[PDB]
Amino acid sequence: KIPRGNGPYSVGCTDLMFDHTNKGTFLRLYYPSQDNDRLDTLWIPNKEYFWGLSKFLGTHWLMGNILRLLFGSMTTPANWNSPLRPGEKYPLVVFSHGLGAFRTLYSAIGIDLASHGFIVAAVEHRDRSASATYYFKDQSAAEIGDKSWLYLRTLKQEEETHIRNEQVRQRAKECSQALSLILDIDHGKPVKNALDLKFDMEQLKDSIDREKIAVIGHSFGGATVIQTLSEDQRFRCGIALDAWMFPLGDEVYSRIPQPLFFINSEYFQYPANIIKMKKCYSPDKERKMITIRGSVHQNFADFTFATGKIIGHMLKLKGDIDSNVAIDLSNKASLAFLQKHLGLHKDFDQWDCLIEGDDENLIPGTNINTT
Ligand SMILES: CC(C)COc1cc(=O)n(C)c(=O)n1C
Ligand SMILES: [Ca+2]
Ligand SMILES: [Cl-]
Ligand SMILES: [Cl-]
Repeated sequence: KIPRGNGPYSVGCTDLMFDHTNKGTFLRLYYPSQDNDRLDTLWIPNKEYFWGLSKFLGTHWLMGNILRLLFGSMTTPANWNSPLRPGEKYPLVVFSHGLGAFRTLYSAIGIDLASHGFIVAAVEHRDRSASATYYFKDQSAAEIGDKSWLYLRTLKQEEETHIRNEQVRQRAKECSQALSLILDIDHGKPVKNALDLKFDMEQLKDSIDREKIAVIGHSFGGATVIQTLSEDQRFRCGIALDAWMFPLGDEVYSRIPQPLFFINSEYFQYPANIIKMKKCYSPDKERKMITIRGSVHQNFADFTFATGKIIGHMLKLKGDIDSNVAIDLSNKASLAFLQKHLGLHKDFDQWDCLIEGDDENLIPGTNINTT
């Protein structure tokens, strides 16, 4: 079970794809909903994602159908298409997924944020870093729902530097565009969702606090945070969850005026990566780093909740720390950081001590030495 949000509000969820193309935006929306009795949200909603995850894992394609069998009807505790809780302007998070992931696999974060009063737009990237994603070739193919699928691209050694940077830059562009889409929708611009779902986008009109916008992301998505911040000042601060820094150009490190928070796992990190994080530091600017004790790279994604303790630890989905404790610490720290840097007038400043790594399960800065 993926944990419910700890905040006061019920949480809803839907999908938005506009335009229908592989250049258009595709996102999963988590939002404060009314109290309601809708069904929960299907966690991995097409067979093709499982096939893609298998390709990502490098396994026999029978593992695809195995994963599909084990996980294909599993849900996450967000109510599908429930109405938006009206009468408040909500701050907005744009969330970026890791390599091998897709939009739906960070609902633990999405839900908990939403339950504390954020609208979260989890983008699905079309840079071929997702295990799978899809789009429509033409208007008629959108109408009848005939999907065209894009699977993860595997690279040669000589392409890595070059293509990863393109991808992270395409990712940045996708975050920016999804932001403009939501802002258009907030102003009331009619938008035909290419997915034909029972959710009225006009509910979102005048519901976004237009100035209070952050970008958050895991792994490749942590790099995406930083490229995005450097490229788009509409984002006021960023939180990078166990960022893989490799995709970034050398130019970006000094070009991040916004507040930036690094939340790391214990066992993923390494000098080359931490050195790059440290290149983002400047005295005139705002930076914080913490490290969750006994955590793994997968602690930030939803698969850390998909299996038992023993199998999870075997597969490096879980660390020595409890996955609920892990994710609670990451989310609460995130909430305090957002409150400070978006100027929110909520109670999240109760977790200011987490930002500074003041918890028995946190390490201030890093455990990695770089000398
Ligand atoms: C240089 C590549 C072959 C290395 O590919 C990685 C990709 C990725 O997404 N993440 C999170 C990583 O940690 N690595 C090492
Ligand atoms: Ca720009
Ligand atoms: Cl790890
Ligand atoms: Cl290293």
